[PDB]
Amino acid sequence: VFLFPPKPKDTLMISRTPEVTCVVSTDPVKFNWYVDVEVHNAKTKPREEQYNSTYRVVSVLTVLHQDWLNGKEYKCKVSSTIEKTISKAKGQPREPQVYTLPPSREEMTKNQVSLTCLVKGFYPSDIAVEWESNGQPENNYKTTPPVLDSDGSFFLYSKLTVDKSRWQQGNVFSCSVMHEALHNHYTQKSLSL
Amino acid sequence: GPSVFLFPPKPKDTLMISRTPEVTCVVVDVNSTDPEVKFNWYVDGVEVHNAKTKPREEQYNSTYRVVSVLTVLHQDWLNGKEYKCKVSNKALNSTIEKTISKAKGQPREPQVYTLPPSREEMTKNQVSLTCLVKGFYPSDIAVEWESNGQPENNYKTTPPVLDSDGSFFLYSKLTVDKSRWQQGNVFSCSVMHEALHNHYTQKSLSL
Ligand SMILES: *[C@@H]1O[C@H](CO)[C@@H](O[C@@H]2O[C@H](CO)[C@@H](O[C@@H]3O[C@H](CO[C@H]4O[C@H](CO)[C@@H](O)[C@H](O)[C@@H]4O[C@@H]4O[C@H](CO)[C@@H](O[C@@H]5O[C@H](CO)[C@H](O)[C@H](O)[C@H]5O)[C@H](O)[C@H]4NC(C)=O)[C@@H](O)[C@H](O[C@H]4O[C@H](CO)[C@@H](O)[C@H](O)[C@@H]4O)[C@@H]3O)[C@H](O)[C@H]2NC(C)=O)[C@H](O)[C@H]1NC(C)=O
Ligand SMILES: *[C@@H]1O[C@H](CO)[C@@H](O[C@@H]2O[C@H](CO)[C@@H](O[C@@H]3O[C@H](CO[C@H]4O[C@H](CO)[C@@H](O)[C@H](O)[C@@H]4O[C@@H]4O[C@H](CO)[C@@H](O[C@@H]5O[C@H](CO)[C@H](O)[C@H](O)[C@H]5O)[C@H](O)[C@H]4NC(C)=O)[C@@H](O)[C@H](O[C@H]4O[C@H](CO)[C@@H](O)[C@H](O)[C@@H]4O)[C@@H]3O)[C@H](O)[C@H]2NC(C)=O)[C@H](O)[C@H]1NC(C)=O
Ligand SMILES: *[C@@H]1O[C@H](CO[C@@H]2O[C@@H](C)[C@@H](O)[C@@H](O)[C@@H]2O)[C@@H](O[C@@H]2O[C@H](CO)[C@@H](O[C@@H]3O[C@H](CO[C@H]4O[C@H](CO)[C@@H](O)[C@H](O)[C@@H]4O)[C@@H](O)[C@H](O[C@H]4O[C@H](CO)[C@@H](O)[C@H](O)[C@@H]4O)[C@@H]3O)[C@H](O)[C@H]2NC(C)=O)[C@H](O)[C@H]1NC(C)=O
Ligand SMILES: *[C@@H]1O[C@H](CO)[C@@H](O)[C@H](O)[C@H]1NC(C)=O
Repeated sequence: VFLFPPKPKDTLMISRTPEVTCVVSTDPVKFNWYVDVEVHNAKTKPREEQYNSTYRVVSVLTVLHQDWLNGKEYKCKVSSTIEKTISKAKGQPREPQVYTLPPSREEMTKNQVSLTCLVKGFYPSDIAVEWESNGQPENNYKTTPPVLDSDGSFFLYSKLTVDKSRWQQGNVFSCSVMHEALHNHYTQKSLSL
Repeated sequence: GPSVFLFPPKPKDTLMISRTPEVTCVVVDVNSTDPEVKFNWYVDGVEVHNAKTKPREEQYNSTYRVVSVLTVLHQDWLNGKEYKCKVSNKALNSTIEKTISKAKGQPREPQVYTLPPSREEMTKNQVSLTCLVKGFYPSDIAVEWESNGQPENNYKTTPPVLDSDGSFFLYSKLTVDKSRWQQGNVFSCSVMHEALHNHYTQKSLSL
């Protein structure tokens, strides 16, 4: 039995649907879901198997945004019985600082440049970062996991890669960050030559 | 029954002829009745006999733990030789074995770029000096920070991250007082990786 938390972007906008996932040979399992009180609205995927001939029943509970965000605990009961609990990390959320950073002058000799988004000082570590230009999203980026900082908050970097030609010619790129301590759960910093 | 775990040398260890890379094999959950165990060590499938095995040590959960350390030739490791630890118990005839080696694939040289703090970050007492290391393979790597010779130990570094082209990148953030930066001090980022010349390069940074 293993209990996973919902995706960051899904809890931070009322339009998404956040979601707790409980993931688990000859005689398979009843799921019970209490929320710090039994709940009945979880859906359950049928048993799919693997190379090792074990079943893998996944169950999915749909959680309320403020429930998950206000710290409510989520209990998965997979039957005797075995348990597992999760909730949001405890503690005063902290607002992230978002800085864009142009490519190194030593990188300008490559045919592709790195645009950097440093996100600093947020808590808890749940966060989504994205990249845009001209309103359309940018595919070619990669974001590092949150890394605990000497001060108990978190940072990460996100690296967007573009042809040098798009950067040289003045195109504007934006780093979009979603975190609960941000006003409207969202901020963006733009970058350009 | 019992479990075996096998741990690689540290990146820094294999990259400097002066250090001592070691592979460590650990047996846990050895039943405390008749707890006589054996280690056998294989490099590329051929047995070797230079490992150094500690006495078994009783743990606080009614089980015994035994640890066996094999010293490794630097170039053996970076050449991808395979290290097998076989662990046998004399009472039950069965055995457990694990295999470790450097990640397979063609090594790729890291690029290192220093990025100064952002202008908006200058309104704070703490500024972040960034070191982007990218395009390297495998992901074993050591990064460090210096200023004016001495070590600068207020930094964090990210796990290697797999990039679109099969290489890895990481960032390393050194945090310093805005005054030290503005007074013009050079700070240096140090990178050790097997695909660097002398397994070592160093980029500097300043106002
Ligand atoms: C037979 O073989 C099968 C298949 O190999 C075995 O199943 C495996 O069992 C392992 C346990 O023995 C288990 O290992 C644990 O893994 C977790 C981490 O799991 C995540 O990451 C794995 C990669 O490391 C993935 O394989 C997992 O599937 C899982 O991925 C995440 O899964 C989430 C659940 O859905 C999903 O989140 C949801 O996403 C949706 C949208 O998709 C919604 O938004 C929803 O709201 C979300 O909740 C994520 O997207 C998904 N992400 C990724 C990147 O995959 C690991 O933490 C755990 O560690 C425990 O123990 C260690 C001890 O050191 C400790 O460090 C931890 O703290 C923790 O206590 C285990 O290592 C395998 O993951 C699992 N394989 C699966 C499930 O595919 C069977 O076990 C075998 N037979 C038997 C008898 O066991
Ligand atoms: C009874 O009590 C015993 C005693 O504790 C229990 O033993 C534990 O069992 C655990 C599982 O059964 C096992 O967990 C695995 O852990 C590894 C990582 O462990 C390392 O890091 C831990 C801290 O998080 C330590 O507790 C561990 O001791 C271990 O430390 C590493 O030790 C290495 C060898 O000494 C060392 O390498 C050397 O280091 C020197 C310098 O010290 C040199 O550099 C040299 O060159 C190196 O060779 C490492 O540095 C050191 N690491 C650190 C961070 O300090 C984990 O990876 C592993 O994960 C498995 O499972 C997951 C999924 O679950 C999977 O994804 C993995 O791929 C892998 O399959 C295990 O989780 C513990 O290690 C172990 N504890 C000890 C102390 O041995 C029993 O379990 C108990 N039994 C009962 C029944 O209760
Ligand atoms: C650590 O290892 C210990 C030693 O392990 C043994 O030796 C190794 C080399 C392996 O072969 C291993 O497989 C061996 O077990 C281990 O200790 C052993 O533990 C098991 C159970 O854990 C014990 O087995 C049980 O023995 C009892 C006692 O039997 C005596 O009493 C009856 C009278 O009541 C006599 O008539 C007998 O002839 C014996 O002299 C049994 O009663 C019991 O049977 C029960 O279960 C069966 C079904 O399985 C039912 O039909 C019965 O009605 C009973 O309800 C078990 O067979 C074993 O005796 C014990 N031996 C020693 C020397 O320690 C220890 O468990 C290991 N520890 C860990 C944490 O793994
Ligand atoms: C233990 O099993 C192996 C493989 O079956 C066998 O070669 C070995 O001889 C056995 N041990 C003894 C003492 O015979």
